[PDB]
Amino acid sequence: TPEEQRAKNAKTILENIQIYERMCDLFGVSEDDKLIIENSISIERMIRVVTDKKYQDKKLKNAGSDPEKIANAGKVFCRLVESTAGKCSARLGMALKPNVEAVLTDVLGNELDRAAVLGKRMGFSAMFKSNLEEVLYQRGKNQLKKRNAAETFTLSQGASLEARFRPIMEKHLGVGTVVASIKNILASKKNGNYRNKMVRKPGGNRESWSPLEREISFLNKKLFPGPMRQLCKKFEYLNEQEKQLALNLMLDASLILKPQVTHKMIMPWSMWLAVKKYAEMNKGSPSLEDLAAYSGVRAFMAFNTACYMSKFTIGKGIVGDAEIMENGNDKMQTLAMACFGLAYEDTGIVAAMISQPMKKRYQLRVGNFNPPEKGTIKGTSAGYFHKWAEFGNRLPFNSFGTGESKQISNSGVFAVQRPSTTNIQRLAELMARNTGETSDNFTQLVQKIREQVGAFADQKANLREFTGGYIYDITDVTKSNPKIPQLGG
RNA sequence: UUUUUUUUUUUUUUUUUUUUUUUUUUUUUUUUUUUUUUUUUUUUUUUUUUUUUUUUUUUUUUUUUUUUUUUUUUUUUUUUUUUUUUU
Repeated sequence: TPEEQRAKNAKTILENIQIYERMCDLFGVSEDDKLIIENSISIERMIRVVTDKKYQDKKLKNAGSDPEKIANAGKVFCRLVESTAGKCSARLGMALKPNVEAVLTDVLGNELDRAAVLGKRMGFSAMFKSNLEEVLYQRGKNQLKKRNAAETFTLSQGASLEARFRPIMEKHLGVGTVVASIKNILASKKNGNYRNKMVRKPGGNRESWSPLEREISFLNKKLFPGPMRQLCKKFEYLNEQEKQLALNLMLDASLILKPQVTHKMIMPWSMWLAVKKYAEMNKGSPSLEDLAAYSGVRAFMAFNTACYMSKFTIGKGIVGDAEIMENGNDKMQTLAMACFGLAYEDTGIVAAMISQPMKKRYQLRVGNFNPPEKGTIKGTSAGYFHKWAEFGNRLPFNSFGTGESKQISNSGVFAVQRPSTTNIQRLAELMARNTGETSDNFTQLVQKIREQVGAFADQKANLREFTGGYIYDITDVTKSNPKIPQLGG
C-alpha cells in the first residue's frame, strides 16, 4: 500500500504542478521566474482568497449597488515577481475568477465542491503560509484580536490560518492553536462576531457535532494520556472560567509535556516545479513518486534537491530595523523553518543537520516574500541539510507508567500457604478510571500536573529521543554514523 | 471426571496506553511599519466649603489626676553628716 500512497501523492503534487504551470502562464510569468518561491506564495495566496467561501458570503453582503465593486468581483489580482538584467520587480498580473476556476476545475475536476479534494491540498499550503507568518512576525495584528501572549503563541503552530482550514489541519496544528481557538470561542459566545456550526468526518468518526465537540476531540487527540486526556474527558463539565483556567494550565504544561502532536513538511509549489524541471534537466532519473510523502527522509531528499539551483529574490532592505543585518542563507534557514515546521524544534539539532550554526529571533533576518519595487535574484546554496534525521511526533517516554503486566493481585492454582504482591489500591484506581469517576477532578488534575512536572523534571535525565536518534550524513540515510549535536558550554 | 462445527485471514520486529496512514463547509474582514506586556483613540454624578498673604518639614490656637514633702541663708562643681576584713 505505501507505494500506491506515494503514487496518489505524486498525482496530487502533479495536479498542483499543472495548476501552477497554468497559473504562471496565465499571469504571464517568465520561464525562469516560474521557479520563484515568492511566485509560489503569490499563487497560493490568490487561491486562498478565491476559495474563502465565508469571506465571499461577507463580500456579497457589502458588495452593494456599486458597479466598481461588481467589476472587481470578476477581476482577480496577483502580485508576482518578474525579472530583467539580473534585477527584479513586482507585476500586477490580472485574470478573471473564471480563468482561475477553469484551471482548478480542469485539473481537480468540475466538482471543486468536493471540499475535501481542494481543501486538503489548500490546507497544507495555507498551513505553510501560517508557518512562514509565524516565523516572520509573531502574529501581532491577529493576536490583538485573539487576545493571548508569547508563550501561547509558541504552542499555536498554524494559528494564522483562516477558520475553515483549522478543521482540515487537525493533526499538525500546535496545541495552542486549538486552545486559543476555544478561548476565543468563549469570547465569541459573548460578542456575537461568529456563527456556530455542525460537521462530520468520514474515515475517522461519523459523529455529527459542533466546534465544542470538534475542538474537544482534537484536544483529546493531542493531550497527554492519563491526567491531561482525563481533563479532556471532563472538559464538557468544567464551567467556562474553569475551562479557561484548565486551558491555561494545560497550555503551560504543554510547554514541557510533549504528547502526540504531528510534524509535517510542505515545500512550496514552485519547489515542486523546481523538482520537475530538475528531473527534466537531469535527463530521466529523478522520480517524483520517490519524493511523494508527508513524512520520512523523502522530504530531506526533496529539500536538498531544491538546494541545487532553486531561485528567489534578494531585497537589499530587511524585515529588520537596526544597522545589523545578514545574508540569503538566513532566508534559506527561514524557508527550511517554514518548510519543516522547525519553529519549536531544537536549534542544535537543526544546526547539525543544516551543518551550520542555528539562531533565535534576536539573530534571525529575512525579507517579506512580497514582490518588490526593485531587487536582485539569488539561487540556492548546495545540499544544505548536509546531515538529515528521522522525524517524529511525541516525547521519548512521556512519563513513568505502571508495571507493564506483573505485580497485580496474584492467582493461585497450587494449594500452598503464601505471601502476595498486594495491590488492591491501584486496582481500585483502574476501576475508578474505567467507571468514569467524577468527584474532585479539576484540582486533582491541577495537582497531578504540578507533580508530573516535578517527575518530568527528574525524567529529563534520559527524556531525549527515540533511542536510535542521531544526525546522520546525506551519504548515510543508512543510519550508520550515530553522533551527538553538542556537549554543552 | 468422561464426549462433535464450519466464511474477517499469518510461516518476524522490540523495554510499548488508545485507528500508524487514507477522505468535505460556509456571515467579524487584509494586497506594509519595527528590537514590543495588556482596549492607541472615542462617551455621564451629586452633602466638609474659597472671589489674598510669602523664600515654608508636621494640628497656628481651643480642653482634666492624684502617695518622697517647704511658710530663710549667700559671690557656690559633685551624698555636708551617719555604718564592717584578714598572710
